[PDB]
Order: sequence, then C-alpha cells, then structure tokens
Amino acid sequence: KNVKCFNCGKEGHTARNCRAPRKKGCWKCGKEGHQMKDCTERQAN
DNA sequence: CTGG
Ligand SMILES: [Zn+2]
Ligand SMILES: [Zn+2]
Repeated sequence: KNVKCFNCGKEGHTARNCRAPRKKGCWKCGKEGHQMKDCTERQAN
C-alpha cells in the first residue's frame, strides 16, 4: 500500500507482514509486553 | 497511516 514498515522499513506492507525480524518492544512507544497503542505511545490522558 |  506504498507504506514503509515501522520496524522493517520496506514498503508494500506493515511491520507484522514484513519477513524481516519484528521489534521486541512497542514500535510507536518502544516499551515491551504489549501492542503499540496499549502503551504510552501518544499521551493517553 | 499501519497492526504485532
Ligand atoms: Zn516491513
Ligand atoms: Zn509501548
């Protein structure tokens, strides 16, 4: 879809789809033990 | 925009 992947960089898909290795922690937030949104990725408030 |  002409989108660069969060942790792989290659386009035509998204992080999870990319064959390359996945990020251990949250992509947007970094932390570990959850998805991307669940963690303080963007001031949950 | 896209999400594990
Ligand atoms: Zn990728
Ligand atoms: Zn996080």
